[PDB]
Amino acid sequence: PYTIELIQPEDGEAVIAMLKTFFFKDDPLNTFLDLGECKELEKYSLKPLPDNCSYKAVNKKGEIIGVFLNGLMRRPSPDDVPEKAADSCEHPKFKKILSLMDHVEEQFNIFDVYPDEELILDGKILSVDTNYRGLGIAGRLTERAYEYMRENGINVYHVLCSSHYSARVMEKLGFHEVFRMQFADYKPQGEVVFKPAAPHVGIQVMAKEV
Ligand SMILES: CC(=O)SCCNC(=O)CCNC(=O)[C@H](O)C(C)(C)COP(=O)(O)OP(=O)(O)OC[C@H]1O[C@@H](n2cnc3c(N)ncnc32)[C@H](O)[C@@H]1OP(=O)(O)O
Repeated sequence: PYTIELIQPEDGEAVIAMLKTFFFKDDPLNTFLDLGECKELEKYSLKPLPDNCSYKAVNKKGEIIGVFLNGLMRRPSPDDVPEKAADSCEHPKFKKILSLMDHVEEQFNIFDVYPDEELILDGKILSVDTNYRGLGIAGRLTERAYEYMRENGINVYHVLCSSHYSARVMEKLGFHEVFRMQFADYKPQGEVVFKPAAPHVGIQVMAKEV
C-alpha cells in the first residue's frame, strides 16, 4: 500500500536522504566510481523540483520509498550558446558523469528527433528503495508524469538511462531507444573511462510519445 504524490519544496531534505541511501550508492555509474559524498549530485537532484512535476512513492508509514525527479526541457534558442555541465564541477568523480552527459548531448539532440516540439519532459533521477523493487513502483511513478503531460500538452518524455538494466524497465513501460553509446566506445581522451560489468553495456536514451 503506497501513494504517488507530487514532491513539494519542503520535501527536499527527505528526497536527498533517500537518494543518498540508494541512488548515490547503487546507480551503476555512481557505484562504479564510488561516488561518496557529492554535494554536486544533491544540487543536480534538487534543481528540477520547482518545475512541479517530480513524484514520490510513499509507504503507509509516510516514508519515501521511490522518486522520479523530472524537469521541463526547452528547445535550444536560435541564438543558443551551449554550455558543458562539466565545466562548473569541482567533484572529480561527478565531473566524469557530467562529461559523459555532455558527450551524449554533443552527439545527440533529442529536439532533432521531434522538430515540432518546444517542451519535452526530462526524467532526471529514478530510484526505488531496494526492499520495494520489482513491485512496479517505477512504472507507477512514470505513469503519474503522463498525467502532468496530458494536463500541459507535452507529448514527449525523454529519459537518459545509465545502463541497459534501467533501459529495459523503460522499454517495458512503452519507451523506445532513440540513441545509444557503449561504455567500451566512450573514449573522450582516447581511453575508456567507464568499465562496469558487461551486462550494463552503455547508455541508452529512451523516449515515449504520450
Ligand atoms: C534517469 C535515471 O535515473 S537512470 C538510472 C535509473 N536508476 C538506477 O539505476 C538506480 C538503481 N535501480 C533502481 O532504483 C531500480 O532498480 C529501478 C528504479 C531502475 C527500477 O525500479 P522498480 O520499481 O524495481 O521497477 P520494476 O518493478 O519494474 O522492476 C524492474 C525489474 O527489476 C527486477 N526485479 C525483480 N525483483 C527485484 C528486486 N527485489 N530487486 C531488484 N530488482 C528486481 C525484475 O527484472 C524487474 O522486471 P520485471 O518485474 O518486469 O520482471
